[PDB]
Amino acid sequence: HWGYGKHNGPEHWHKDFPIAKGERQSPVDIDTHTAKYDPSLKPLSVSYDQATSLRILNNGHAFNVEFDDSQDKAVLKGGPLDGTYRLIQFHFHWGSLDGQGSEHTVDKKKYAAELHLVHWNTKYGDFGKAVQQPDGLAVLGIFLKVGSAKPGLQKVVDVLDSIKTKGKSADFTNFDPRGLLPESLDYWTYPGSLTTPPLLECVTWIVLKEPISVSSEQVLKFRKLNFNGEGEPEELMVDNWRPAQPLKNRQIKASFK
Ligand SMILES: Cc1cccc([N+](=O)[O-])c1
Ligand SMILES: [Zn+2]
Repeated sequence: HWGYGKHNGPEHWHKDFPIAKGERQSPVDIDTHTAKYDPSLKPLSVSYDQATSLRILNNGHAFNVEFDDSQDKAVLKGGPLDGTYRLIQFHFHWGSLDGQGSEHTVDKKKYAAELHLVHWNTKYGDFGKAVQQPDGLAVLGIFLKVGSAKPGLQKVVDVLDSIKTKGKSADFTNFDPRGLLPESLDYWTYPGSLTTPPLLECVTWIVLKEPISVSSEQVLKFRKLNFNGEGEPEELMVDNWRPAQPLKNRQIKASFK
């Protein structure tokens, strides 16, 4: 099945998921010189004070930190969005080396990693219904650069030994995702897709301009994870990023001058 090797990576996905060659695929390169400032965009409203993390899972593609999304406890609103979007999970994409790992790029620059906070539109009732709608999801994307440690990331890093291989989970309560945000909420936005199969064109992307800093040590721990299951040949979970896709007939809008 699909993955990030030579034989099963991004360049193969279209055979099982033809929407891979669609009109609104993600990620994309963000050309900062052609993204136009849109004064009509609102500030983003990130309301995570009541968030309830539950569990962390290695799904064989990344690790997901999952939240209780049975009520409006951690929500994203404002920005480019109409309505209310509930946080379901976050996860990262990262590289084998610090010079690659992000999915979005900025003037062709690749960051060491990218965080995706995934939210679904409450008007559709559940996640599975939301991903069938063009405005079903809002994903907040945050770039990671290597420098100073991110203190708020360390709780995640330190549990990763317990979910080394595909299908392992661990309890992961009381984690505050506010500790993963940069200072500024300035953003770019465009309409796109999930970046993994099934590649559904259901996402309003909100990509923050300001990266967070993580330490080399932190990212090194991500790279100790495995794609494989327990007692299978070890294949390090690295380079779990889809490259930039054609922008096609889209505009990327900036919230800031
Ligand atoms: C399959 C799946 C599920 C949730 C989120 C994403 N995504 O952001 O690519 C993909
Ligand atoms: Zn992602």
